[PDB]
Amino acid sequence: KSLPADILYEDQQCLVFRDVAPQAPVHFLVIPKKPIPRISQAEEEDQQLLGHLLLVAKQTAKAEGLGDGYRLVINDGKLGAQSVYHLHIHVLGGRQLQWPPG
Amino acid sequence: APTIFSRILDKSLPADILYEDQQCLVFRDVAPQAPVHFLVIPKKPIPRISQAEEEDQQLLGHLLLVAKQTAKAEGLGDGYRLVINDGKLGAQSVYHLHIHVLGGRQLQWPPG
Ligand SMILES: Nc1ccn(C[C@@H](CO)OCP(=O)(O)O)c(=O)n1
Ligand SMILES: [Cl-]
Repeated sequence: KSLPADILYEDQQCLVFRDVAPQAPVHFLVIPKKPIPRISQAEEEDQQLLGHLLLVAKQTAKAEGLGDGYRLVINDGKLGAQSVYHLHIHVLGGRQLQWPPG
Repeated sequence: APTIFSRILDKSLPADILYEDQQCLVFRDVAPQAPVHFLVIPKKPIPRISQAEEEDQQLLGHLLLVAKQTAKAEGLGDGYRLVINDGKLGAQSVYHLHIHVLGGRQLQWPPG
């Protein structure tokens, strides 16, 4: 059960919030307000928005002290293990992430 | 300073190139972690996503659209994962920005 403070950032285009099931000491989520259901259904008109989401993710990673490194993840469909059909960019840090990435 | 990606870009190191335009290049990963594993890289030598800037917004969006379009062309219809690694903890080993696209198998959770 999350609190309003779990929203780390918001603007006209996107929301950033903590993952209530964190896979790392820091784990948050960047989503567009426009309900793109999955990255495979993004269209060319979404180019600037998609760019903005990545920029927001990295700015927030800095704000959350992920200077020693972090991982950005976007899941698509069943094989990507996408759990909600709204676009999510995962940002994970604060521990050594492994390889392969799942 | 120049990573091995500099050779892939100038074509001195042969690669299985899936797509190219003036802004980016797409090629198969030679150490694949999935049945399909390719990389989308900018031609602009951004070393890592933490060093991208506001004027790279459009380029970053373009990289994602190219990733998704190429995923389609590779038949990743049942799904796939996009990964960007930054720095040591992210397990970044090549310091030229690149998006991994992995598909053709079930991806697990957590993502590393
Ligand atoms: N068995 C392994 C071990 C390491 N790496 C390198 C990979 C993860 O460290 O590089 C991630 P990048 O810098 O985002 O390509 C690999 O490709 N295979
Ligand atoms: Cl997800």
